This record gives sequence, C-alpha cells and structure tokens, in this order.
Amino acid sequence: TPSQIVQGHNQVIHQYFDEKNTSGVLVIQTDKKINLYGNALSRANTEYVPASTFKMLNALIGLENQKTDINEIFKWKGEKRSFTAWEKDMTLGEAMKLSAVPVYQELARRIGLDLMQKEVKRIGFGNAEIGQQVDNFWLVGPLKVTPIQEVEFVSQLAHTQLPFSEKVQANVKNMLLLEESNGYKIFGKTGWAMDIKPQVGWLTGWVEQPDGKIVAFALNMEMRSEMPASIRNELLMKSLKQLNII
Ligand SMILES: *C(=O)[C@H]([C@@H](C)O)[C@@]1(C)CC(S[C@@H]2CN[C@H](C(=O)N(C)C)C2)=C(C(=O)O)N1
Repeated sequence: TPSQIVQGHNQVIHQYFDEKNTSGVLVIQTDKKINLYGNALSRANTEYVPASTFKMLNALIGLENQKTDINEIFKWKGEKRSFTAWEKDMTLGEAMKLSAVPVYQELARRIGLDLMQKEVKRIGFGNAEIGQQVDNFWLVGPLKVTPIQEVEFVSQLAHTQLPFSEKVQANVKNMLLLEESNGYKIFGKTGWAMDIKPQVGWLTGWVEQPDGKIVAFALNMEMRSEMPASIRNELLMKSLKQLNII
C-alpha cells in the first residue's frame, strides 16, 4: 500500500504562492480571530507601503471632512493618464473601482497636508506618517502599514466601527463592492506599488456570507513587473474557496 499526501488548506495556500515564484501572505479575520496563510507568514507583521489600498482611507477622510460627496463628478482635465480607461469624468466610487490615482490625488490635495496628517494620526493607520508630499505618500512612502493592520482596519470598516460617521462608512463600503452571487458579496481594494523595490501587491477587503457573517481578508505579496495584475485576484479567490469562505 502506497503513502498518500494529505493536502490541507494550509499546505495548499502555501503552495499557491510557491507556484507563482513569489512570497505572499493571506490574513483572515472573523469573529475577532485572525489566521495566517501563505508561504511567507513573516509578511503579516511587516510594514509595507499601502499603495492604492489607501484610497479607502482617503475617501473616508474626504467625505467626513466634506471635501467631496459621493455624487461629485471629478473632471478629466486633459492630461495623458496611465490608462485610457481613466480618461473620462468619474465619481469617487468609479475611481475606486478603476484605482484612478489622479482622482484621489485631487482629493488628497483638497484635504491638504495638515488635515491629512491629523486624520491619519487620529485613525492610527500603520505608522501614521505621511511626510511632506501630499500626492504620493501612500505610493512611495513614508506611510507604511502591516497586513494585520490592514485586516483590522477593513474589518472595522465592514462593521461600521471606524471613528467616522456611519453614513460615510456606509458610502465607502458601497464603493468597494466587487462581486455578488448566490447570496455572497465580496468587497475589496487592490494595490500595487510599482515604483519601489521590492514591489508590493495588495488585495484587502471582506466577504459577506449569505447569513450576514463578515470574513475580512488582506492579501499581501511581492510583485514583479511581468505579473498580470489579476494574479492578486486569482490567488485570493482560490484561497477563499479552499478555506470554504466562499
Ligand atoms: C495603486 O496602488 C497603484 C498606483 C499607481 O497608485 C495602481 C493604480 C496601479 C495598479 S495596477 C493597474 C492600474 N489600474 C488597472 C486596473 O485594474 N484598472 C481597472 C484600470 C491595473 C493598481 C491596482 O492594484 O489595480 N493600483
């Protein structure tokens, strides 16, 4: 009789990242319990630049301090943008889905360096340091945050427990819906800091199960330029299925 290799979800998710030849961690939180998966668990408590995951907090700060509203159409004023898909007028929510950096740079400059630093420190997000460059501090430093801190943050958002008004948190959640089917909802925000070394990739969000249970997640991995952006979504969805969260 031969031996049989027994693949549990811990081993499977570890090998998902190995198969992509990179280091990654997946942080899961539900019922105030955090579990770590992937092939590089030390990443969970390591600080990285948040990249576009910071758009969640940018939106919260801008709406709470009445620098914008959910119906405002941010105009494309004619510069060549990184993607043709971004060259249009759009709302905060559409810019969230597209990760349209110039919309959130315009918002960050409305907030201003002083109010932004104060609010980031009030929330206590990551190292809570934004430096002197108001339009890129989440992309190239100095702001950094751990994956555990991101799962804690996004779980509070999902439960309307952040120190913001309830309506503002509800509105930002609505900007983050990615998928609905069979009574499940998946919310989240990607990030990819391409201009630092090593590059860092994020997918932070939560699943609402059909009975209303919230299972939050923060995927964090080393990126390389040859990777398709969808690698983050692929690794997340395969892992969530292995964990029976979806
Ligand atoms: C934010 O993390 C990052 C920097 C430049 O602010 C950004 C915008 C780069 C990418 S990858 C690329 C950008 N938008 C593409 C896309 O998915 N759409 C819908 C056009 C992919 C991201 C990202 O994680 O998506 N953010």
